Amino acid sequence: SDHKFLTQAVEEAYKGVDCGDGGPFGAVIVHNNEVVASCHNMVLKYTDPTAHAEVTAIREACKKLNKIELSECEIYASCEPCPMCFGAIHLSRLKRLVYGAKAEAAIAIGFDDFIADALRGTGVYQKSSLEIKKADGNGAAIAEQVFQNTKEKFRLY
Amino acid sequence: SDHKFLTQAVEEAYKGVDCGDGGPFGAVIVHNNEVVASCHNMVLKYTDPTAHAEVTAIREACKKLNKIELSECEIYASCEPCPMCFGAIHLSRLKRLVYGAKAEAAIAIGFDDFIADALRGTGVYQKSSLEIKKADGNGAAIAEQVFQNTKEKFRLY
Ligand SMILES: Nc1ncnc2c1ncn2[C@@H]1O[C@H](CO)[C@@H](O)[C@H]1O
Ligand SMILES: Nc1ncnc2c1ncn2[C@@H]1O[C@H](CO)[C@@H](O)[C@H]1O
Ligand SMILES: [Zn+2]
Ligand SMILES: [Zn+2]
Repeated sequence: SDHKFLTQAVEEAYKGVDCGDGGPFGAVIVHNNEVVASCHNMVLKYTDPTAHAEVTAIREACKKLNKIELSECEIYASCEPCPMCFGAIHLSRLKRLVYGAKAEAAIAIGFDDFIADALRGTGVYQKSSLEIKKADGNGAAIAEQVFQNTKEKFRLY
Repeated sequence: SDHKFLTQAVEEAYKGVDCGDGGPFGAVIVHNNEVVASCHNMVLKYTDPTAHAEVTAIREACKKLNKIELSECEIYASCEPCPMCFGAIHLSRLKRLVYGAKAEAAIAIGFDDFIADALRGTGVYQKSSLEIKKADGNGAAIAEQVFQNTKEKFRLY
């Protein structure tokens, strides 16, 4: 079931960049194989630098489920979450994170060098414990290729 | 001018607790010496765990200025910004952060141990550029007192 929802997140990334909402990033929040939220980056559409795909998905999932904790939910991100988005995932109490592409694939097309220490386990003060899965194989290749595929379709931010 | 805006952020923390919007946290974003945003934690009001005071102030300031970058603005936080909030401050490109109380003051009254390595200078993958000032003396006393004064007047989250 991981492949299906990572796929959906990647397609959200493509859709968001095509409609000009924001960058090529998508996020799907799922509750026991029920899609609670399906979102992409909305920084340009919302004039909001915090409206990454993961944060937008968290906001919509929490509003839909009428609670601020998503402890029985899981989040699929097309890209390895940034420090802000990983902090948001922590605060949301999401129990599992699956992500598609390494941050380096997004950095390679000119995005900021902005990587979450707590995700990679390189912090002194911030330590994470939530289950984290980096996809491999098919979905990982597709998720990594998103950035080369969308390079000329949007302005960097 | 720092003490005035830090005190306004602390005041926002008190207001947000009093009307039940969220926890005892405030944030004020100013452009030179004009307040562009004045906010407190809105997690309970919005059913949004990302609605910390700093994130809320960033979103409202970006709406007021009609742009996604705040490089000419500074932010005053009643409490040391969390990993999510410090990451949002990085993305928003605010040029200066002044914060009131160390995170340990909020941990002492029941909030999670959730500290930003990049703020304290122990980050490996996240390196910040912005000027950071920890208040001392009266501003620190006020910001720290926030937590003793409100310690059981709000619902923890
Ligand atoms: N919705 C988004 N989701 C993930 N990363 C994003 C997003 N928007 C911009 N980025 C940037 O992509 C890079 C790789 O994570 C970082 O510089 C980060 O700020
Ligand atoms: N609006 C807020 N602003 C800053 N810290 C907050 C806020 N709400 C909750 N906290 C928590 O306070 C603690 C100290 O930073 C952390 O656990 C953090 O998540
Ligand atoms: Zn992010
Ligand atoms: Zn925060």
